[PDB]
Amino acid sequence: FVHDCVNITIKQHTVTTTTKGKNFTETDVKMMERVVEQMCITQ
Amino acid sequence: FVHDCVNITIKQHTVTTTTKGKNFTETDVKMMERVVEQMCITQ
Amino acid sequence: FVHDCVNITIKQHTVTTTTKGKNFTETDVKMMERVVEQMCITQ
Amino acid sequence: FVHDCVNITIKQHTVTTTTKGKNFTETDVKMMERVVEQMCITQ
Amino acid sequence: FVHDCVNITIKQHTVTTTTKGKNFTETDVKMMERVVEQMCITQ
Amino acid sequence: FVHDCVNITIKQHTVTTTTKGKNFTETDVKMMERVVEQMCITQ
Repeated sequence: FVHDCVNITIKQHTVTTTTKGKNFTETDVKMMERVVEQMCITQ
Repeated sequence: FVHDCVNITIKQHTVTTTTKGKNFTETDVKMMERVVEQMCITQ
Repeated sequence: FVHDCVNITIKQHTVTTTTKGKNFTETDVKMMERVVEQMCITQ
Repeated sequence: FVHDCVNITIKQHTVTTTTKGKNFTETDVKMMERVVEQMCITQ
Repeated sequence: FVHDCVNITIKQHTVTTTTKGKNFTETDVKMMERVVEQMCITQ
Repeated sequence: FVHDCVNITIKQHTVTTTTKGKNFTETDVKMMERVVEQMCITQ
């Protein structure tokens, strides 16, 4: 009944901004309303 | 009944902006309303 | 009934900004309304 | 050399919003970079 | 050399908002970088 | 060399907000960098 579960995620980044009136600059983003996340289930 | 589950995701990036009145610049983004994510299930 | 659960995430970043009236600059962000997260379940 | 200068501007409005994740709703707006406005000149 | 200068501006408004995550709602707004405004000049 | 200078501006408003995470709601606003405003000049 053996399972296994692995996940790697390296996220390198470098932002820069010089605004003159308006700027938002939202980097990597998510949103999940009724999220139900799981992993390695053996019901 | 053996399973296995692997997933890697490296995400290198470098943004830059010099606005003069309006700018948004949203990098890698997602959204999932009623998300139900799983992995390595053996019901 | 053996399981296993691993996940690594290194997140290097370096932001900089010199505004002249408005700027937001929100780096990596998420939001999950009715989140129910789990890991390595063997019900 | 008589002049005259009149200008009226009534601006009635009524906004409303019920957001669920993003909304801007900028009402009557302007912007003028090197503006040089005058009135009733008799050089 | 007579001049005259008049200007009226009544601005009635009524905003309302019920946000659920993000909202800006900027009402009547302006911006003028190197503005030089005058009135009733007789150089 | 007679001049005259008049300007009236009544500004009635009524805002209201019930936020659930973020909200800005900036009412009538301006900004003028190198502003040089005058009135009724007879150089």
